[PDB]
Amino acid sequence: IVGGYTCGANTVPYQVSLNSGYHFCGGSLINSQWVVSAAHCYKSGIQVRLGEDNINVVEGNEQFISASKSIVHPSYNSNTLNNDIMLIKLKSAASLNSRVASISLPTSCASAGTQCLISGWGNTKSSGTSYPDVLKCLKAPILSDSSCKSAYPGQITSNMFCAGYLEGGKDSCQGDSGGPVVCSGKLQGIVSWGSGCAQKNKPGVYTKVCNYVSWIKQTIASN
Ligand SMILES: O[C@@H]1[C@@H](O)[C@@H](O)OC[C@H]1O
Ligand SMILES: [Ca+2]
Repeated sequence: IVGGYTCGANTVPYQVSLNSGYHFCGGSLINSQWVVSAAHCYKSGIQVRLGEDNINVVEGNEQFISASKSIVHPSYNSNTLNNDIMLIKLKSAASLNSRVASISLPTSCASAGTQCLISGWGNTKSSGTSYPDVLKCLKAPILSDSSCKSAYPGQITSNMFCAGYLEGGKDSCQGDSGGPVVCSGKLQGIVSWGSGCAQKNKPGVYTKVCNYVSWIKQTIASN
């Protein structure tokens, strides 16, 4: 997270860290045994880490559960990052309390101008490299379909929405991939891609989760 703040320990109780010996992506717990992430965050040997604040320190609220099954969306195009969504199932359910909680899926798509919360353990420098150990947060408005397509001509699909700041300085970044974009208590976006981080006229592009609620429900209902 570039240009954000320190969320606070377990102040985002649905955020997840995907560990393969090291934090490489984030996630969002949508129920006690399913995590939503980004398809480009796929790999074998994913251990899901819940209750995390400091990902290099065991503080005493973590839950380490290995994944049992990964499901990358049937239509995920790596080359355009269209349908950049995957489901991860936990080998055992999570113990749901105040610091490990699921996030509600959306019933309708969120609107441009709506203010969302973007969190992750990703890079904090737009021109540099520094990774945080504690969770970082950002509050960002969803940008209008027109300004999104103007910043990325020929790339933005109906399965993507831009959110952030066109003046540059505040964005999500490498390492926050697969993390939540929560608007009005719902999961509306997934950290997907973008040109650099926090650059002028190059905002963050996020997977439009409202377009995938039916897939998530019928996939969860059969696996
Ligand atoms: O984002 C672009 C994608 O849409 C495609 O064109 O492949 C190259 C990328 O720069
Ligand atoms: Ca920890």
